[PDB]
Amino acid sequence: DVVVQAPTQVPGFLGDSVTLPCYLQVPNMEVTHVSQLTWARHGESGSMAVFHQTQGPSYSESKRLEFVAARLGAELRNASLRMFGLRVEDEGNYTCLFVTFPQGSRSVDIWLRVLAKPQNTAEVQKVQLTGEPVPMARCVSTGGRPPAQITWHSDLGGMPNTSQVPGFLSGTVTVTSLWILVPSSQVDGKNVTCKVEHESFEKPQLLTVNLTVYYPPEVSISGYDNNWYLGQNEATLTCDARSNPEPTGYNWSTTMGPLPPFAVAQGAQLLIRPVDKPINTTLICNVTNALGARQAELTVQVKEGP
Ligand SMILES: *[C@@H]1O[C@H](CO[C@@H]2O[C@@H](C)[C@@H](O)[C@@H](O)[C@@H]2O)[C@@H](O[C@@H]2O[C@H](CO)[C@@H](O[C@@H]3O[C@H](CO)[C@@H](O)[C@H](O[C@H]4O[C@H](CO)[C@@H](O)[C@H](O)[C@@H]4O)[C@@H]3O)[C@H](O)[C@H]2NC(C)=O)[C@H](O)[C@H]1NC(C)=O
Ligand SMILES: *[C@@H]1O[C@H](CO[C@@H]2O[C@@H](C)[C@@H](O)[C@@H](O)[C@@H]2O)[C@@H](O[C@@H]2O[C@H](CO)[C@@H](O[C@@H]3O[C@H](CO)[C@@H](O)[C@H](O)[C@@H]3O)[C@H](O)[C@H]2NC(C)=O)[C@H](O)[C@H]1NC(C)=O
Ligand SMILES: *[C@@H]1O[C@H](CO)[C@@H](O[C@@H]2O[C@H](CO)[C@@H](O[C@@H]3O[C@H](CO)[C@@H](O)[C@H](O)[C@@H]3O)[C@H](O)[C@H]2NC(C)=O)[C@H](O)[C@H]1NC(C)=O
Ligand SMILES: *[C@@H]1O[C@H](CO)[C@@H](O[C@@H]2O[C@H](CO)[C@@H](O[C@@H]3O[C@H](CO)[C@@H](O)[C@H](O)[C@@H]3O)[C@H](O)[C@H]2NC(C)=O)[C@H](O)[C@H]1NC(C)=O
Ligand SMILES: *[C@@H]1O[C@H](CO)[C@@H](O[C@@H]2O[C@H](CO)[C@@H](O)[C@H](O)[C@H]2NC(C)=O)[C@H](O)[C@H]1NC(C)=O
Ligand SMILES: *[C@@H]1O[C@H](CO)[C@@H](O[C@@H]2O[C@H](CO)[C@@H](O)[C@H](O)[C@H]2NC(C)=O)[C@H](O)[C@H]1NC(C)=O
Ligand SMILES: *[C@@H]1O[C@H](CO)[C@@H](O)[C@H](O)[C@H]1NC(C)=O
Repeated sequence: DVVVQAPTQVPGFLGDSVTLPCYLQVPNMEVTHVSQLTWARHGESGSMAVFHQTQGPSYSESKRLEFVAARLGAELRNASLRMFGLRVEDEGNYTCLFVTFPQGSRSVDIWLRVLAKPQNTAEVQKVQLTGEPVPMARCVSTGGRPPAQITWHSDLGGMPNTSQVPGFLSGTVTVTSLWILVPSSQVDGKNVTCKVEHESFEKPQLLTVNLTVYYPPEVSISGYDNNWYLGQNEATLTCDARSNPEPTGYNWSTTMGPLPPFAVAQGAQLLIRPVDKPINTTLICNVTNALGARQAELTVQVKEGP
């Protein structure tokens, strides 16, 4: 049997042109004569484009529709129809029928999904250390049709607030989602990914932001295993501090005021010389960064033992 052959859905680009494919499978066993072929919009009191074996083409508005393959004189099989300058009002279900003989007339329906491919951004909104959940990263898919779907993925999930204004071309929408979280030191420099999903992309398109949080120094001192003894070799402690932006000043002092002679400060580190006689000092690393100045404590002992 003679059967008509066409996609169930066709995208579909605003302001572009598409080809609607429509083709007649005709098992080489049996013969048929196809007289004409008619594209019609859905229930429009009649046809939108019609081609004929001998009489040729005829269009509703000639300037915007064109039969791609159908050629005069030839045996008609390929109803494929190209229409230019898609607008929103061009979306709809279109029928394509062939007028054969002696089979009759076989037709199929094509959904013409017209859509617009948005493109998208993400920035990081730099945040201070407010108590409140604030926008820390923004994502924005401008000019979507249908609107894009914006989801966030990351190791530290927050609270996404999404919204959308009409887009540029009629029928488009630009979605602006922002990723709201209660800011905190340990998220600075961490990764948050915006996923913009849309039925026009090759694949969900992934946009990734480098979070930024400014904060005062968080300070601690490493370098001490409790077994420091008299006459050991120069052991040196680091004043680890993680701040944003990077710390500007390091200052070494003791709980007693001035550093003991044996402990010579070297920038962000304290060199601990050999000791002649046992000492205690609790040490203070006062770290100044662009935002404030914090400090950390450490009691350290040197004995004889073994
Ligand atoms: C192009 O053609 C498709 C194909 O389906 C068919 O052609 C249509 C024009 C129409 O004549 C259909 O009846 C016909 O089978 C169209 O897409 C279909 O549209 C129908 C009706 O609008 C949709 O029906 C809905 O189906 C949903 C699940 O698939 C269901 O959840 C919906 O339920 C809700 O609405 C119904 C009333 O419709 C209501 O009773 C319920 O209580 C509930 O609210 C609804 O039944 C189908 O989804 C679509 N079918 C397919 C296969 O996708 C399409 O609309 C048309 N193109 C354009 C641009 O309009
Ligand atoms: C370095 O400092 C230690 C003591 O370290 C301790 O912790 C500090 C943060 C301070 O709070 C110190 O006061 C505290 O002791 C010096 O050795 C310590 O000396 C004191 C006596 O002056 C010892 O007191 C004893 O307390 C224990 C119970 O906790 C009793 O059993 C004893 O009878 C005695 O009363 C203290 O134990 C002792 N610490 C140790 C580990 O033995 C140390 O002298 C000083 N460095 C030097 C050599 O000058
Ligand atoms: C029925 O006819 C239509 C129109 O002639 C056919 O559609 C298009 O035909 C062209 C040329 O054969 C295909 O393109 C060729 O492919 C590359 C890309 O793949 C393209 O860049 C060049 O134009 C190249 O010559 C094109 O893929 C095809 N378009 C579609 C939507 O299929 C159609 O193939 C015919 N249908 C059947 C069932 O025979
Ligand atoms: C997010 O972006 C920030 C930058 O805007 C990244 O910070 C950078 O982190 C790297 C190490 O992860 C630092 O690089 C190291 O720099 C030293 C020199 O100081 C060099 O010797 C090493 O070879 C290495 O390159 C880099 O300094 C730092 N950038 C700045 C401007 O301070 C951060 O890593 C990113 N985080 C994520 C999760 O993507
Ligand atoms: C998502 O965020 C928007 C924008 O910040 C919120 O819209 C606010 O809604 C509150 C409560 O209804 C109003 O008092 C404000 O005036 C709105 N702010 C702005 C800037 O328009 C909205 O509350 C959030 N939506 C959801 C579902 O959580
Ligand atoms: C954080 O995100 C950055 C991008 O901002 C990721 O960097 C990409 O890393 C891969 C290899 O892992 C490279 O192939 C790409 O070229 C990088 N992108 C850019 C723009 O340079 C990074 O992998 C992420 N890291 C974490 C821990 O999330
Ligand atoms: C830490 O250093 C800064 C920079 O000079 C100083 O002004 C501040 O008062 C210091 N704070 C303490 C507790 O030492």
